[PDB]
Amino acid sequence: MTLTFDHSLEAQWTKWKAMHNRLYGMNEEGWRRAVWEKNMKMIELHNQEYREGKHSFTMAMNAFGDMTSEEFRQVMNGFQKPRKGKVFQEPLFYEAPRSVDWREKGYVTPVKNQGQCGSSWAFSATGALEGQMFRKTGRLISLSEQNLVDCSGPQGNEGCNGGYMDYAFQYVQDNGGLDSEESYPYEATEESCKYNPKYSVANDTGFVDIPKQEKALMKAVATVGPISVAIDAGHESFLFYKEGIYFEPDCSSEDLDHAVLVVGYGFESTEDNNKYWLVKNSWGEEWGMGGYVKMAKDRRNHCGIASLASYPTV
Repeated sequence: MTLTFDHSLEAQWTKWKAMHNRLYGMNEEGWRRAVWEKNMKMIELHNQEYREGKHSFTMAMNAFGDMTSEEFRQVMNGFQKPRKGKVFQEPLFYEAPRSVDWREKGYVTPVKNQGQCGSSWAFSATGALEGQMFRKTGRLISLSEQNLVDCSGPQGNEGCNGGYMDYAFQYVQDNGGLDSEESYPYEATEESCKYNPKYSVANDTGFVDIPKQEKALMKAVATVGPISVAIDAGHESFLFYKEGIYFEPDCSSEDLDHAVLVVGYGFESTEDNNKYWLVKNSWGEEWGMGGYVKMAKDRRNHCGIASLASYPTV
């Protein structure tokens, strides 16, 4: 029987399923639609509250609309471990610009999509290494997350069950290279290692860990390039984020669960209320602002953005 559904959403539901290539099993469509309508109501309430001045950002339905919290746990996976990188050397007699955006200088590849695999650690790492290779050579090449997923087990990563950016940077050093995305395309599943040195386009000399301070993170973003970070993304407000400065009162500066890439920072209004980090995600361009999110900056390390920050040296 029809589990108390909103008749006015039927067409949208039919269209959403097609857009997202859903083909549901026996007796699956009903409870899935119920998940979707509950998320729709949650999004609409939040956005109405936004109209009433209660939030700094809006939400929108996306490809996560039918997912159970348990499936969402498959895509997340949390981050802790010794800090083994080289020491970040604070820039001396230096004030960083008021805004930075490395996309404007060619350091950033297009937004990618991790799919139904807990591999954001690999996307964060490739983004940071893409940035440094570009800094060093002036050439931007998208790098293979699949290469990291399949091959960096020895370094401590766990494929689609999670991993750490510094472990990925370590693998690249140990391995003597990393293949391009084109040569070693993304499958969103862990498979046997197929690294081929012929197709290596990147290398690293180790990595640098940034102190757990947003001021240090700002100096790093200003002087280095894109920075790998982990955040508490484990809230529906982030899952369905659409536009604006993300601020979630329940966000933890610990309990990190999702790796992303800081590509810059800025200030939406003047200069303590409305500063933001510009963050590249790996949930596709449909999510957020073309795949990006502005995360609250200088608000007591909101969502832990500065708690696990690093970059590779090339």
